[PDB]
Amino acid sequence: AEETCFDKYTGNTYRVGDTYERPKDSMIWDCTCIGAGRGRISCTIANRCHEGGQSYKIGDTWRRPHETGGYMLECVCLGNGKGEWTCKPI
Amino acid sequence: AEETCFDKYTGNTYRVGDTYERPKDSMIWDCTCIGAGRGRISCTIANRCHEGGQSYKIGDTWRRPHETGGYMLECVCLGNGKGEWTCKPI
Repeated sequence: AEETCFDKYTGNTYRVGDTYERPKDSMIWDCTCIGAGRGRISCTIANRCHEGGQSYKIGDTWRRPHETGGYMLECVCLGNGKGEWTCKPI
Repeated sequence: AEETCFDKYTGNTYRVGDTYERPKDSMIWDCTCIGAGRGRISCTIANRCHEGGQSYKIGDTWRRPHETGGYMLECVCLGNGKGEWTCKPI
């Protein structure tokens, strides 16, 4: 037995030092059972986009051909706690 | 008139280039109306704690006397999209 945290969103009990993914509201948070005597959990959310094997900061842009269309796209990383991006024709 | 975004959480319309705060689920997201031809909004959330005039990364710790109790506290920055921290006596 070790000190634990209980995550009401995954429904699981973790031991202090465990790290895990918490699906919440169509996001994935990256969490750690800290404990701190009180079952305290620390979670971070990604503020970056991952597209086509590249990583982008929020506000970064990139251009690429559409994969079946062949017309150029300009894309921007939005983030929104989901690694969301948007592309449009150029 | 300029191109706009509509934020369903604040209920406001923004013009492209506007930045604002979006209260959502007891958090504050920092948003920008990007537009990108389609009313696209980009939002970031803080993964840091601000306590006693200091800034802390998630997982940072600090010690301080309790402000009315005078006993030592050990604190840790949890984050959780809220700049949340926890303290206990030491």
